[PDB]
Amino acid sequence: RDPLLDALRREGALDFWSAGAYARGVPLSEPPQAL
Repeated sequence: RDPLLDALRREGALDFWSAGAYARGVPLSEPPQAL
């Protein structure tokens, strides 16, 4: 980001939702799908 007006809340939270994505091991990077 560059203007960073509100990203620290709304995208800051999304950056740790997407770290597990339904707390399911983020399927597209889970070991059974080999990255």
